[PDB]
Amino acid sequence: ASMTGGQQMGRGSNEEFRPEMLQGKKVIVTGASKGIGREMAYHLAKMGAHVVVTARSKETLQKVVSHCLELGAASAHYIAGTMEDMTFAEQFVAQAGKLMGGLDMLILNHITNTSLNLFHDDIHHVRKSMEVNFLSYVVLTVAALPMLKQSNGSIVVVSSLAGKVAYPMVAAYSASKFALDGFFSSIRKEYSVSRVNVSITLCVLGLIDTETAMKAVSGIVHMQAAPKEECALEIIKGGALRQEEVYYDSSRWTTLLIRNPCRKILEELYSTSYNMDRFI
Amino acid sequence: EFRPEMLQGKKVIVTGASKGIGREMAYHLAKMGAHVVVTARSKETLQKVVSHCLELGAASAHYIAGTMEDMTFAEQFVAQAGKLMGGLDMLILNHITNTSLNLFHDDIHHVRKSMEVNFLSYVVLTVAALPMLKQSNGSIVVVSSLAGKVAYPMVAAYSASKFALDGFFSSIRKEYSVSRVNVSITLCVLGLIDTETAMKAVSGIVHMQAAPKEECALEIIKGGALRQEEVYYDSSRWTTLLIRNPCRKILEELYSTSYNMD
Ligand SMILES: NC(=O)c1ccc[n+]([C@@H]2O[C@H](COP(=O)([O-])OP(=O)(O)OC[C@H]3O[C@@H](n4cnc5c(N)ncnc54)[C@H](OP(=O)(O)O)[C@@H]3O)[C@@H](O)[C@H]2O)c1
Ligand SMILES: NC(=O)c1ccc[n+]([C@@H]2O[C@H](COP(=O)([O-])OP(=O)(O)OC[C@H]3O[C@@H](n4cnc5c(N)ncnc54)[C@H](OP(=O)(O)O)[C@@H]3O)[C@@H](O)[C@H]2O)c1
Ligand SMILES: CO[C@]12C[C@@H]3C[C@H](C1)[C@@](CC(=O)N1CC(O)C1)(c1ccc(F)cc1)[C@@H](C3)C2
Ligand SMILES: CO[C@]12C[C@@H]3C[C@H](C1)[C@@](CC(=O)N1CC(O)C1)(c1ccc(F)cc1)[C@@H](C3)C2
Repeated sequence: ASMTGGQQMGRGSNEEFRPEMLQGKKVIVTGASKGIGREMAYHLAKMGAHVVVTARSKETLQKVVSHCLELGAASAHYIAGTMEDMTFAEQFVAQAGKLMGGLDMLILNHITNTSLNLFHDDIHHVRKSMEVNFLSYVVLTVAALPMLKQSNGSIVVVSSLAGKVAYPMVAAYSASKFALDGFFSSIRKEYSVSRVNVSITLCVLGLIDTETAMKAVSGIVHMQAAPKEECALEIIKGGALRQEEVYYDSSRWTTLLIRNPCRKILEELYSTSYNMDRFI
Repeated sequence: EFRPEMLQGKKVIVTGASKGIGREMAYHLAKMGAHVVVTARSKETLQKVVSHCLELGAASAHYIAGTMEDMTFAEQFVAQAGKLMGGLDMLILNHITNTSLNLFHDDIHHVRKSMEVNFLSYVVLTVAALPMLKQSNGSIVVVSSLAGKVAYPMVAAYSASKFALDGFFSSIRKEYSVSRVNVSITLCVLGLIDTETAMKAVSGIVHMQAAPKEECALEIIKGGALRQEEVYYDSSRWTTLLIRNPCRKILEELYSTSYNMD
């Protein structure tokens, strides 16, 4: 270890993933007691990463930590709390960073509990969705950025197809997912001109076979679900490869149509329409 | 094809109407002979607007001053505006919290305030307005930006709030379609407009072609009156060519046969 040095990232490392890219990496996974988050903790553990998992339930988080250690995690810890509390979110990153002695990857995955319902007057669900699904991600990013700058790290943002296109019955949820794209795609452009070597990966997911999703869709929505294990891995890969966006859906037609080439062209056209020297 | 007659005698709310695009919309509506209720925080600028609206030919013109940071004011404002006009045909959501071009570092207060004013108040105003708009088979007009469709640096909080509007209003538009709620939703995607606020904020940063505020204000009204889902208004021909997302419309139509609704 003290007599060891070098790098895993060389020729083709921006295109071809290897589990060794995560060996010894310091990773935070939010909403990691169940679903996709837990699957990501498990994949990272198998890759020999140091992990700090979070969710509200300490009991479910203990089980994830124990299984992570069994799978071969370099180290595994949990810190339980609610992402409704901006003080907890801020404190959580400092404590997770202290446990690992730094941070390489921040995986933002938690959401507030949501169901399929038509919008009528539930402004409280709209506000809570914005607070938990979006604002806490911004707070976690602010708290994590100094450590990420030090490691030339990665931010992984778990979004949804409902964060790129419109679906009925998910108005509050969809607003919070669209907000993530607007926020994180803007700071990615800022990091580029400011030479902040921190990658940002927005993950656009279709229906995933998590217990929460399968229960919420039941009898309302009839779509093909994709497996949570492969989903979790595809998210990690995108983050390790520093890809701007990850798309994961069971339909081949979705993967074919989801990309927005015109958005990328437009953004390139505007890159020379603004003088930024004053901020850089 | 739009006709100014489409707005004659219509009951319209215009938010952030003390200046810029909002004031220009109030003026166009006044000339078309609509009943208008304008809002912003500045009493003295709203009074001037009301006066000029009356000189232009408005059926009636009123103002109610207050901050859209206050969700209670937003909710009560619609009830009082509706009482003044005896109903509501069009709700024009245009106000934003004061914003400047800056890199994002740690101003969570500006992120939260932008979400509250630019987005959450629009939802509160829509909830308060919907019973009257259902009665008139009315219209909701949402003023967004190109920063609400594509990424730009220095506007992270602002852009997140504009993207949130697209996600929220495009979802409820699908719900209104299947629920047979005859209330149209127009999302307006604007480029640089020659308002005093924008010209002052982009000074030394953006020179470019700034689209005139008067034509902008009319194009928003037209889209709303024509019940168009989206309005695009920019000075660049390349923008109008690339801004549309036909693949998004195709995907949404493909998923349309995946829901029950009953
Ligand atoms: N599954 C799908 O179909 C699907 C589709 C598209 C996108 N996605 C995205 O994928 C991510 C994971 O989804 P999932 O289906 O895996 O969810 P899930 O199985 O329901 O897990 C949600 C996680 O977040 C935690 N959580 C809930 N409320 C919280 C709060 N207030 N504060 C902190 N943590 C909280 C939960 O544990 P506690 O309750 O113990 O806190 C749990 O660990 C989400 O961002 C979701 O939007 C999922
Ligand atoms: N100008 C552009 O280049 C441009 C480009 C794209 C999109 N847009 C969109 O166009 C719309 C109008 O922009 P504009 O350029 O015309 O802006 P503007 O001239 O600065 O006017 C903003 C309006 O909002 C009001 N307002 C500000 N803070 C408020 C608060 N807390 N509560 C209630 N009202 C508040 C202002 O009045 P008070 O200060 O008196 O309250 C004013 O009437 C916005 O939605 C903006 O995003 C503009
Ligand atoms: C994790 O919790 C859930 C709770 C609700 C059901 C389900 C799981 C999901 C998944 C999701 O994000 N997408 C699949 C769509 O492809 C987008 C959904 C399901 C079908 C939709 F049409 C829209 C939204 C949202 C809303 C998030
Ligand atoms: C009304 O207040 C303003 C204050 C700030 C400057 C200016 C006017 C605007 C206008 C705007 O939304 N767009 C023009 C772009 O075409 C989108 C802007 C300017 C240059 C950008 F690169 C991005 C955003 C935002 C942010 C809104």
